[PDB]
Amino acid sequence: GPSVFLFPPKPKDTLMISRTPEVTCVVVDVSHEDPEVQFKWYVDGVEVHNAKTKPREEQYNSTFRVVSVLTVLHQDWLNGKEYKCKVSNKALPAPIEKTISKTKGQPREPQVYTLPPSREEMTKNQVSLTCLVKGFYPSDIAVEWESSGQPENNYNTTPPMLDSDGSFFLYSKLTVDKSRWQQGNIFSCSVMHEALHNHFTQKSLSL
Amino acid sequence: GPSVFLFPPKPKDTLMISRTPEVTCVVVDVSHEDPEVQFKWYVDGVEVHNAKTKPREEQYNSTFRVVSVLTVLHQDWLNGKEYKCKVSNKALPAPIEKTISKTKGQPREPQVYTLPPSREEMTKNQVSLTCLVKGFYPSDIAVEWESSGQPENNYNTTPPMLDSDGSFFLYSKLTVDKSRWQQGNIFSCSVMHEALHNHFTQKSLSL
Ligand SMILES: *[C@@H]1O[C@H](CO[C@@H]2O[C@@H](C)[C@@H](O)[C@@H](O)[C@@H]2O)[C@@H](O[C@@H]2O[C@H](CO)[C@@H](O[C@@H]3O[C@H](CO[C@H]4O[C@H](CO)[C@@H](O)[C@H](O)[C@@H]4O[C@@H]4O[C@H](CO)[C@@H](O)[C@H](O)[C@H]4NC(C)=O)[C@@H](O)[C@H](O[C@H]4O[C@H](CO)[C@@H](O)[C@H](O)[C@@H]4O[C@@H]4O[C@H](CO)[C@@H](O)[C@H](O)[C@H]4NC(C)=O)[C@@H]3O)[C@H](O)[C@H]2NC(C)=O)[C@H](O)[C@H]1NC(C)=O
Ligand SMILES: *[C@@H]1O[C@H](CO[C@@H]2O[C@@H](C)[C@@H](O)[C@@H](O)[C@@H]2O)[C@@H](O[C@@H]2O[C@H](CO)[C@@H](O[C@@H]3O[C@H](CO[C@H]4O[C@H](CO)[C@@H](O)[C@H](O)[C@@H]4O[C@@H]4O[C@H](CO)[C@@H](O)[C@H](O)[C@H]4NC(C)=O)[C@@H](O)[C@H](O[C@H]4O[C@H](CO)[C@@H](O)[C@H](O)[C@@H]4O[C@@H]4O[C@H](CO)[C@@H](O)[C@H](O)[C@H]4NC(C)=O)[C@@H]3O)[C@H](O)[C@H]2NC(C)=O)[C@H](O)[C@H]1NC(C)=O
Repeated sequence: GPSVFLFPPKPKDTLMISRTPEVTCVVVDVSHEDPEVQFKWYVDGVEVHNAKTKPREEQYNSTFRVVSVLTVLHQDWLNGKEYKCKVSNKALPAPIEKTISKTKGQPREPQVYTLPPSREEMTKNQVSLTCLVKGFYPSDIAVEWESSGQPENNYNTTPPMLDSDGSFFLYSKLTVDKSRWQQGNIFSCSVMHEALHNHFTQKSLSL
Repeated sequence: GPSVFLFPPKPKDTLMISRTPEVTCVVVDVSHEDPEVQFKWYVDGVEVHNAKTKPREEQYNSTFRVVSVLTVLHQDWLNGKEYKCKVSNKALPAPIEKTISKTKGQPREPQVYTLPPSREEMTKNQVSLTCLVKGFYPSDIAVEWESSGQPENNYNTTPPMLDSDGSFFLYSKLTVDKSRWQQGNIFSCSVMHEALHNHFTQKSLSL
């Protein structure tokens, strides 16, 4: 039979009133022998009906795929409400069911530290600048880099990972050409997360 | 139905002969009535016979997991020989087969740098020493922390991260306490990797 996938809102959508956070329920591998798919949404037990269900799109398997999308309220998601996608189809013996939410626990405030490049990286052409983010819970974050109010292109950010305390941490490595660091250009690590004041902090690094 | 995964040896294991690099074939969702499970292992198309089907256990899934591990040689796995776990079963339609190998690509030597604690981490009790390993390929790697010969225990390690130049990087956060740093203890990041001379180097860090 068919398979269901329940996708959450990207982190930054739930921290800015500017954005629109949503949950996407996706049914894949729907057949022509009955491609009637029915969506029932529930938040925290009680069913909602404010979901927008796109029409079936057949794929190149020769299989149908249906996407229902439910907008959330930022406070709802951050107050840890559970969202149930329920999928009905006359093939399936029993309706498939999915619950989703942010990961249960107590919010823990991240601590950001910026580390200048190691002295030995001076002998190369492009030095690495480091942003360490520690002690945050849950793990959905957002990290990136700006220099003079404008984003920096060349940085990779490692995923979050469970520390010994049960909270998370990460690093992001921004690679700049040796000159821009030498001159004293100020660089800037910004992070977004529920347990920050106004969901935003930023620390800067410069020679 | 019987689903098959096949996991490669541990990085540390292939770079030091003291250890036993092993390829571990794992079958899942094996149901009581047909659990004979064959295994046959092949190397570069041929076949050798130094396998060892270990014992089993049981999850809350009404099913068990047979697990067979094969001993490998350190100069064959690192030379990119393909490894094949045929898993014959009558519960299965047919012989589900699988094949793994070391990732191909000219190995590249890792860059190892040691990041001392940011000034503003000094407010709080514990301090976090950073180690940055970057520019390595393939992604298999092992990092460890030690002080004056004995291994440190309070560290964590990011997974390899694919950068931009097709190299990988990673970080390591060894948490050392207040005064061990501040007194003058030397801490050391040790990296083991395919392309390192003697598959191992080390980098120090004192205040
Ligand atoms: C026939 O084809 C169809 C259609 O596919 C398309 O058309 C064909 C013709 C080909 O061209 C295809 O190449 C083409 O893609 C196939 O349909 C596919 O079906 C598979 C399932 O067999 C689905 O795989 C799952 O993928 C999800 C993640 O999917 C995201 O990322 C994809 C690429 O990165 C992207 O293509 C998807 O659209 C989707 O993208 C996200 O979409 C949301 C909603 O809009 C959006 O908000 C996101 O921003 C967006 N993200 C990105 C990056 O784009 C993955 O989660 C699944 O893995 C889980 O399940 C596995 C077991 O099923 C398990 O082994 C994994 O380890 C993992 O397990 C999960 O683990 C997590 C924690 O890690 C846990 O929380 C979960 O509980 C656990 N899961 C379970 C079930 O327990 C899975 O890999 C494809 O999405 C789907 N393709 C598309 C395009 O949707 C079909 O299979 C083909 N059939 C045959 C027989 O050939
Ligand atoms: C009944 O229970 C068992 C046991 O599960 C455990 O207990 C149950 C009861 C629950 O409590 C679970 O929460 C718990 O996990 C169930 O068995 C599980 O089955 C699922 C899928 O059905 C497996 O997911 C796969 O995961 C592997 C990686 O698994 C490692 O990590 C797991 C956790 O992260 C860990 O639990 C495993 O033990 C395993 O650990 C490894 O063990 C070996 C042993 O020697 C060791 O050497 C390793 O070092 C060690 N590693 C770690 C990190 O621990 C993953 O490989 C699979 O993903 C591939 O395949 C998917 C499709 O099957 C696909 O979605 C993925 O994207 C990915 O696809 C591959 O991608 C590559 C490149 O990306 C591509 O080239 C391939 O073509 C592609 N292959 C495809 C598409 O097929 C997969 O996600 C669980 O691991 C497994 N758990 C255990 C413990 O075995 C069982 O399913 C249950 N039955 C029912 C009916 O529910």
